[PDB]
Amino acid sequence: STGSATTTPIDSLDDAYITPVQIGTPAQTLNLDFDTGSSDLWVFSSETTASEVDGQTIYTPSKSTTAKLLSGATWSISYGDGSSSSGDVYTDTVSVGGLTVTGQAVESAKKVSSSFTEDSTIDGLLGLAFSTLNTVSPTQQKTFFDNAKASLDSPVFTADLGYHAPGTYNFGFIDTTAYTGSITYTAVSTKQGFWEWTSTGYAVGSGTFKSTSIDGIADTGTTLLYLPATVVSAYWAQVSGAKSSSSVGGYVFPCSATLPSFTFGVGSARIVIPGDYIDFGPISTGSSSCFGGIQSSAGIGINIFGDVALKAAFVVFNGATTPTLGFASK
Repeated sequence: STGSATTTPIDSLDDAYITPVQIGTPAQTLNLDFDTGSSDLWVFSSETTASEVDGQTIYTPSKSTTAKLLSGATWSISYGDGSSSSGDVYTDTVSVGGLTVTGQAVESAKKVSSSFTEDSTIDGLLGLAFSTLNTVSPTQQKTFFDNAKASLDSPVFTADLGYHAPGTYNFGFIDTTAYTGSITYTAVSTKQGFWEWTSTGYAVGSGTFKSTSIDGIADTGTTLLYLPATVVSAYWAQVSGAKSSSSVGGYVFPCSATLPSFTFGVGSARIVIPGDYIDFGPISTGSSSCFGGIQSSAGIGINIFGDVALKAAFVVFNGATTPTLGFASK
């Protein structure tokens, strides 16, 4: 089997991407944030504290003839940005782009933190990291991908995120028309539960490539590109007037700037992030200080190849016995 679904930016900045997901019988369609940096499929629901729901579409398990309470199971998750959610668990039928999994753990939110409530466009998350990170207790549950794998034509999914435009998540096949040149594959460590890999270096603008190993995670559920302070300083030093602002929480730059590109290495291959992808607009409405799309990972504890990086590429998440990651230009 295969599946193919369009993923759409939530706003004019590409802060996140949502993908329609069918849950239950009859189908209830929710728009979920596909997140290769976590491993829980959770939704706003009829159980979510009413004051914490503001415009989201909710899953109502009592209206699904295939929903079953997973007795005794609870979940609770905290994300890299400090947001959180928690609740109980149902199993139900879940379909993405025509690919159906029966018995999928659907984690129903009883509580969500403020940045979920305030994001009316995100109805929940669909985790695509390794199932070892799943938070369900006392019996850990499998991701949608893990459940689908055996049925897939090939045990892969691909992320093709757009720049200020829709893109595609495919399951079970590699669309050879969706990228240019060849796909370069690189080793993955699953030891921390993430799609963790090592970039071979970087360049700023038309500058020379610096060969240096940068361990990080491929994370569709994080907006920005978080890299070591040395790398980030080298990037922003090429933008007149750019500076790190403790008050704002990272590098800002004059909105009148033209940003240089940023290249990262995948083996001997190179992925180029155009300068415009690194512009996240005014820090507040009407400000001439703009927020940068490349930020320091210092104090995160890991480097993160978030959407800024991934949307410059066609990315293969290869879930074979020994997982790997592939990147192609597009």
